[PDB]
Amino acid sequence: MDKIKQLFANNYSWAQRMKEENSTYFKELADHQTPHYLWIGCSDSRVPAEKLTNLEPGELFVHRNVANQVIHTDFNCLSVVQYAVDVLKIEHIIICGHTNCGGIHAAMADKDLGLINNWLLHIRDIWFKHGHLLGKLSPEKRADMLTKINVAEQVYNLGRTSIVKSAWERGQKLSLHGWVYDVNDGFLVDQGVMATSRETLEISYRNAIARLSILDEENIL
Amino acid sequence: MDKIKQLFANNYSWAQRMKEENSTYFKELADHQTPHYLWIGCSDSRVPAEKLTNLEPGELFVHRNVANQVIHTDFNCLSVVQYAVDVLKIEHIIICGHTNCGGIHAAMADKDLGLINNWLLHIRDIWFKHGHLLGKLSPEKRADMLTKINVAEQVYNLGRTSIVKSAWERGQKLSLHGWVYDVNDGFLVDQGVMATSRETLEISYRNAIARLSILDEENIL
Amino acid sequence: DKIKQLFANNYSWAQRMKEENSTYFKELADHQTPHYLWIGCSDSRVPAEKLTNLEPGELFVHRNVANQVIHTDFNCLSVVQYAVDVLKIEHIIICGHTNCGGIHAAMADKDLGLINNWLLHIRDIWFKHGHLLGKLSPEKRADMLTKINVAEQVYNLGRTSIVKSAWERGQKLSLHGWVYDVNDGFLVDQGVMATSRETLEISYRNAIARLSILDEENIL
Amino acid sequence: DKIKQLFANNYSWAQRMKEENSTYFKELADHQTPHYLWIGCSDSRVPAEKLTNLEPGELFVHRNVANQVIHTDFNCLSVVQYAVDVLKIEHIIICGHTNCGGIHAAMADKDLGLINNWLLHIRDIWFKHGHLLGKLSPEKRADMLTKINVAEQVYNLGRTSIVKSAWERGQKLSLHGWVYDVNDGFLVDQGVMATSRETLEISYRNAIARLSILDEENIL
Ligand SMILES: [Co+2]
Ligand SMILES: [Co+2]
Ligand SMILES: [Co+2]
Ligand SMILES: [Co+2]
Repeated sequence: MDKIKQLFANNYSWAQRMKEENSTYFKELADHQTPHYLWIGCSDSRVPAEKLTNLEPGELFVHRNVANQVIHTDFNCLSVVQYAVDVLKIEHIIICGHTNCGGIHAAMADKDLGLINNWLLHIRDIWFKHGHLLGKLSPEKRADMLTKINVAEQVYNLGRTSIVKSAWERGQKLSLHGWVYDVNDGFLVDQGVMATSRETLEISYRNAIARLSILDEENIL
Repeated sequence: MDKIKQLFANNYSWAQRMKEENSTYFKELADHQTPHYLWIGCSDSRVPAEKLTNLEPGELFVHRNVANQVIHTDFNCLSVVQYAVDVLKIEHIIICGHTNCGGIHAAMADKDLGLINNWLLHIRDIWFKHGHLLGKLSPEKRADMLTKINVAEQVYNLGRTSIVKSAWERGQKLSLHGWVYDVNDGFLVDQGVMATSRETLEISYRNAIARLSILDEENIL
Repeated sequence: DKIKQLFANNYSWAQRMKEENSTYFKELADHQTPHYLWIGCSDSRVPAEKLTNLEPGELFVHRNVANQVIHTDFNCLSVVQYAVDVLKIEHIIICGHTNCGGIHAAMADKDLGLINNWLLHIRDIWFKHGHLLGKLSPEKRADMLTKINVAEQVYNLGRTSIVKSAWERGQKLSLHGWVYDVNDGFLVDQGVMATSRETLEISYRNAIARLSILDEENIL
Repeated sequence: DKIKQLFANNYSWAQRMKEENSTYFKELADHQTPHYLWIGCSDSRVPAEKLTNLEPGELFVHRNVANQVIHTDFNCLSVVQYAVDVLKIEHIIICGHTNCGGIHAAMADKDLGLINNWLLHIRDIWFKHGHLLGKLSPEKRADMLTKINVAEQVYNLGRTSIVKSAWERGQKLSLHGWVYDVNDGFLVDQGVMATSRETLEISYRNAIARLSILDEENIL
């Protein structure tokens, strides 16, 4: 209103300032025609992907949804992956989770929020998968563990899609990554699930969970 | 590989450089706990939303999919909207399209791409909706018109979801926007579909199409 | 109580069968793989087995509100890819019905909740033919929409990557769109019938054109 | 040819009915609104009408591969919200079947295409019970998975916002999970039966525990 009019003014000021400087930005960008990374992050979008990775303009192909999920039967996410992998021939897909995630917390609370709750049931199913692990943890540290287990689970989901299986069976080079950053520092931490094939997917996911299962005593009660 | 290791180095360099400067960035961000805008853009993600709008960190709630679609029965997009509107109480949803869009072009070509084609059928259905308009145009200008008609159609879809209808029937303040930017300049151009209610949705969408239907003769053959 | 009735009915039926030495279950298992995919409405007014008098297990069945093949519905598309790629079914039939609650719900202004999102595809279809349906007597609209809806769903299925790929590799696959009137149960072809991309384009445009000729008793 | 057969059968059937002055269509229309939602498998080995001997139009029906209620499937959730919110159906039944191709497909290593994504939910379910199913003789696994799958689907439906909201507002809604053996057609309750969140939690955990006791003839 005031806000939208501002936004257009902000934008104009920027775009025009880019003209009055014949700015290479839109030239540099158009030369990176095709992205090299598919980035699956959360709609929370706290610290922008472009800022975490400092990749140049147009390098990232991006999907965001609530709590950075790759649901087995989500047409939306799968289309993005199939297009990225089969059409764009992208060789890295990054799933990025983040701490203090609204979806993670909502998946965890009892409030019935409406339609989103259904979306969040998959995180709840995951929470239950590692219920022993998570109840062996401090209530105020659970959201953070769950965020990481989530990322690891989402990578495992990604690597089980028929799109990714079929890209690997057919020879394509494709690596899967699962990372989290603390919103207070923005350090990307690899969660351990990294696959370039079906066998490394399974070995890698089992190892990551095993690794997540050794608790620092500053996490236990 | 080399690329991923680089990314982590880039990221480390950034995050650490943010420490050695006790940088307010992550403090400022955490004070914008809740977003004020839902931004539905394309996974192409050419010019980042944060750069178009120059909004401060954490202000945007973001969804991206191929060709910035709001499909009536997409659980993924709808969850993002229902969460944004009902939980986050966001009062502006922006659908942003962009020129030279990979999905737009793919929707337009005959190549069978696999799974993504199904996703793109909705754009094809739209292309057919304005077939008279678009065949009354220069072949090299069609993708650009289709990009804009798309945005306008997606806003019209958004404003017809039960989530948005029900937010309006129940008194909530919610405005819908549909914009495109040229990837060569980044000027956000409003496409005319702007609604704050069901009646302004319909009036606004009819007017936008009517307006799109008057051609400059530098667009006609 | 309602459930107790249903277990009882079920027991009476399945025992009536065991003690009779019923060849039914035996005969059902000798038909391991179906030959038709039938995509119908959840209203399911008269069952596909009654309409088609097919041998048990010949039908692979998907039902959803108003018998849609929505471009991006994982569920129906999963059913289709499995019937086509895996089960090698060579006939997919979409079958509407008159007096379809799904069709009536799509046209009413009422705000019903989540199902309205599902039915917005129908509304998009009603708009594409708003001229025709608008040249028509409003009380006859639902029945025309029932039929147009079926024709669009066949056009939709014919355009799925799954069907196109089945056709590009020589697989024999044909698509059908039928409606039956709930008052007599007769299966009426709606004219869209495809065995290929080209035949899909032609009968579709043909079906619509033939649907768009209104009887002057209904014309506005 | 296969289609000509089906129109012929259909004509013979619906005419047999008209000339007989069949009370069937009349009686069908006096049952405008169904009372059960039935979520079944597309394999559709024996039809819900045969299993339940219900009066025509009592069943509102959704079928998909392996009878799933997937948390985020618009299609099934559209069927459920419409049966529950709009049609006021007070019974939702999920019904598995033994010798389910969907269940067999989920367990096989084979890469079948898009349908494998659909079946990954089943695999997640198989893993959740991999201990139990792993304590079990491999050739008996599919039948146990058929039954566990049904129990998880009821647990899934019981957790949808739609069912929870129907329960939070006092609406009478109960959920059922049944399996029938394709060799005899008997409807067997799998123990998860819910009329509320609390009863959902208890019978679910109860059903699994009772499913997890293996007959020593099958124990590893
Ligand atoms: Co988040
Ligand atoms: Co684009
Ligand atoms: Co119907
Ligand atoms: Co089955």
